[PDB]
Amino acid sequence: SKLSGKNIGIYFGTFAPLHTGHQQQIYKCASLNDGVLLVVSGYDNDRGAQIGLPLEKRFRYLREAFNDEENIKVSMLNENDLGWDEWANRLFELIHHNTLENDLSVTFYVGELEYAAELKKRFPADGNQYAVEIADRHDISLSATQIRENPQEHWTHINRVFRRHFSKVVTVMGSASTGKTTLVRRLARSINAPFSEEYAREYEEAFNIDDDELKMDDYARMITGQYDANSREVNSPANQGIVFLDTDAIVTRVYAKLYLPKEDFEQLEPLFRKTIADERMDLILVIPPITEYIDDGFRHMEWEESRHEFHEELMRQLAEFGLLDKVVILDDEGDGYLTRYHHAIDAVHEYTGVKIERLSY
Ligand SMILES: NC(=O)c1ccc[n+]([C@@H]2O[C@H](COP(=O)(O)O)[C@@H](O)[C@H]2O)c1
Ligand SMILES: [Mg+2]
Ligand SMILES: [Mg+2]
Repeated sequence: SKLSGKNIGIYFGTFAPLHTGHQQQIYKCASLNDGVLLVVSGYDNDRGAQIGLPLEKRFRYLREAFNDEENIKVSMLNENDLGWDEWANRLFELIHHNTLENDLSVTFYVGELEYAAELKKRFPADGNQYAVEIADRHDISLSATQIRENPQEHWTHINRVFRRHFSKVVTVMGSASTGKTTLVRRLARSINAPFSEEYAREYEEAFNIDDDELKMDDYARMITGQYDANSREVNSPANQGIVFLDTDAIVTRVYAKLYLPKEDFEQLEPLFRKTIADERMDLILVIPPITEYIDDGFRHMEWEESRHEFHEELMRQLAEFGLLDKVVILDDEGDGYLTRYHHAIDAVHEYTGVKIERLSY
């Protein structure tokens, strides 16, 4: 799993994120050399680490993004503890370890004049021919900066592996037979967005059990099962920058506190914590209890009638996890906004920046 050929090229980047600018250059470099070593640099709290893409995560995403290439290897250049001399020691250590042959024609592709200048001073006498080539990376670096500043605006250019991280997430929460499913569908269809289904609905249909028949192990199953489903939408190739999620672990954790014995709830507690902590939410739409009884079709037999009891615990728990600043309650139909959906789609506009057409003048 090392790089073959004589003419090999070295390409640098912080890749925060990798985008079609880098890629278009990287593939050009691959057509001119027998092989290419991508070198990701980073240090704690760097520009990428401050948006949640530390060097390690960026390196793994790169390996995944180029898992397909016979002649492209991804390598890590750890710039912690730096003083150019030791930096170059590591860089040529990378080259030596990740190459197969001797008598190489190595071409560095560098974008800053300081780097090329300090690199030319330090070619070691190891049988290789070294050249440093300058590249105008202004447009690539500006693009990566624009992407971090507003990912939704430059979404199509973000490499798909990195899109996993930059997605806005809207989660709809509320007791059943309150309209969530109609709401999630219409919100997501408004902006050509993907959406998830309430997993408890699908679990209860596939396993043919009612709300009162759920035991602890069923809740356990619904936690990881709803998360997988939401994670599947977050990472969908249909995602354009915003996804909508029909409930999450908090919802399930509200039902579980309300209906499980204390001991059985105490036992799901670690899985609840781990799952809820892994949930990135940007906007939380809460549908409050109302005397409506929507019933899109399927009836949660028991998760009705005590809607206020559910809504109080739900708000209790949303506070417990410090999420209230992301929360918007759709308290309409007797409050203002025209409909529950008008309020919601406008909140989607406030929190994600997407344009929404008005119906009237
Ligand atoms: N289920 C959810 O609400 C939710 C929200 C955000 C991310 N995720 C998942 O967790 C991961 C987040 O990765 P980062 O650590 O890069 O943010 C993603 O791969 C995604 O699939 C899940
Ligand atoms: Mg991924
Ligand atoms: Mg508690």
